[PDB]
Amino acid sequence: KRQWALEDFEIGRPLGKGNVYLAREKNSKFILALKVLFKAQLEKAGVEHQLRREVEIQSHLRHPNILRLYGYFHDSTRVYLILEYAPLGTVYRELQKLSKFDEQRTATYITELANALSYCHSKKVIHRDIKPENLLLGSAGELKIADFGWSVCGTLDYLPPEMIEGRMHDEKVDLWSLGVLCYEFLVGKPPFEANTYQDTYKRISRVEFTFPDFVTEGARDLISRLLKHNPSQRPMLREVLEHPWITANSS
Ligand SMILES: N#Cc1cccc(Cn2cc(NC(=O)c3n[nH]c4cc(-c5cn[nH]c5)ccc34)cn2)c1
Repeated sequence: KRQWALEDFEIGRPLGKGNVYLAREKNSKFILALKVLFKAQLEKAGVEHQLRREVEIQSHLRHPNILRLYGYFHDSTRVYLILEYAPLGTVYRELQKLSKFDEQRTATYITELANALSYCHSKKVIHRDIKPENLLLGSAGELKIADFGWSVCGTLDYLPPEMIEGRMHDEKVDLWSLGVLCYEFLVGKPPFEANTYQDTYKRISRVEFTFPDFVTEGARDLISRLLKHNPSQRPMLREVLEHPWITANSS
């Protein structure tokens, strides 16, 4: 499995913050991403078990639309995660430049994500934290799931009424997330977005959303199908991949 230390990698530009830095393995010249987690931070938050879960889950996941976790290592105060480098950055950054995506680009990201989520659910692994900042873009502009920190409570967006209400939940949480993600992709903002945490809770709880005029009948239908209060009423990933709007606009 290879034994690693800090003295094996040349650190560079910070790629993101939660931090993750650009790194080069000195011997192989291998470009990767180093997520640097402080032990004292994980101690004062009691999330050490949650990190182990993420490490165990992502290291055994193998799919072209899932970012690879090559390995881990720790020192006296820090914990390091050797992650795959996504050359084209986050989906969040992309959406900020473009404002919103077209039906073609949206349906392709949805397909790529639904496929990756189906691979995850077949292994009984539920993502729970699907959002643009946790999604990356590979060398070919393919969508890739990066963060797996909540795999098996800041912004409520993307979380279904089950999780926010503390009730038990299925793989269906990721289907709701898919619906939130499809809307955000086409509109430019998530469907339950509010100024306060308290208002976002109400928007989610009572499923309040309205489509702007430009959102098409086909896109409206899939989003409506995915944003159901009852998780049993949510369509399966196979139903989404074979949805008319998806197949008509997907690559
Ligand atoms: N300035 C600038 C700029 C503008 C455009 C493109 C790029 C290239 N770019 C590549 C990345 N890649 C990553 O950020 C990245 N690559 N691999 C990652 C893994 C995680 C990660 C954190 N937890 N789990 C995974 C998080 C982030 C990453 C970001 N920008 C940089």
